[PDB]
Amino acid sequence: NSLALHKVIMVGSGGVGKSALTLQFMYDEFVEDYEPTKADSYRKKVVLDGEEVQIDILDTAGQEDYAAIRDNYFRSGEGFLCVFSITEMESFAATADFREQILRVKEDENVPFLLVGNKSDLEDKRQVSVEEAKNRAEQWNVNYVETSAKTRANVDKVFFDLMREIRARL
Ligand SMILES: Nc1nc2c(ncn2[C@@H]2O[C@H](COP(=O)(O)OP(=O)(O)O)[C@@H](O)[C@H]2O)c(=O)[nH]1
Ligand SMILES: *S(=O)(=O)c1ccc(S(=O)(=O)Nc2cccnc2OC)c2c1OCCO2
Ligand SMILES: [Ca+2]
Ligand SMILES: [Ca+2]
Ligand SMILES: [Ca+2]
Repeated sequence: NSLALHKVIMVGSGGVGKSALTLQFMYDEFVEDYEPTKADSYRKKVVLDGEEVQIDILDTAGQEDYAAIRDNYFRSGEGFLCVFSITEMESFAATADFREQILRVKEDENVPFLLVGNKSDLEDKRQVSVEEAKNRAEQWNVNYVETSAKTRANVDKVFFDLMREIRARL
C-alpha cells in the first residue's frame, strides 16, 4: 500500500538552476523567471526501475538564514542534488559549503549526493572545467553529472540516479 518516498533536496548558490532543473523534471518546461527567493516542495509519482515510488523535491531558495532551521530542513532530506553553474566559478566553489552543511547534519559521508554542473548548453561561457569538477567529485566519492535545464540533458538522470542512491543506501 505504502510507496517508497524519496526525499530530495536541491541545494546550491543563486541562479545555478535549482528551480529550472526542478521544474523541467516536474512539468517538462524550461522556466527562466522563477522568483529567486521562492522555495517550494514538489511531489510526483515516478516509476523507478519498474517500481512505483514517490519523489519529494525541496527546491531551496536560500532564504532560510536561521541555522537551526536550515539544518532541520537538511535533516529531513534523504538525498541531495548539489548544483552549481558551469558558467560561474564562485558557484562551484560554494558547493563545498553545502557539502559541509549536509555532512554536519547527516553525519554520513555516503549520504546520497550528486554534484551537478548545470548549464551545459553554455559551453562557450564555461568557467568550471569538467576536469576540476570531476576531481572534486572524486575527492568526495560522489558522481558528477552535467545537466542542462534548457535542453533537458541529464535532468531525469540526476533525479533518478539520486533516487537509486537513496534506495540502495537507506
Ligand atoms: N542556458 C541555461 N540557462 C539556465 C539553465 N538553468 C537555469 N538557467 C537560467 O538561469 C537563471 C536562474 O535559474 P534558476 O533555476 O532560477 O536558478 P536558482 O536560483 O538556482 O533556482 C534563469 O534565467 C534560468 O533560465 C540551463 O541549464 N541553461
Ligand atoms: S519552510 O517554511 O518549509 C522553508 C522551506 C524552504 C525555505 S528556502 O528554500 O527559501 N531556504 C532554505 C531551505 C533549506 C535549506 N536552506 C535554505 O536556505 C539557505 C525556507 C523556508 O522557510 C522560510 C525560509 O526559507
Ligand atoms: Ca524515504
Ligand atoms: Ca530557485
Ligand atoms: Ca518529463
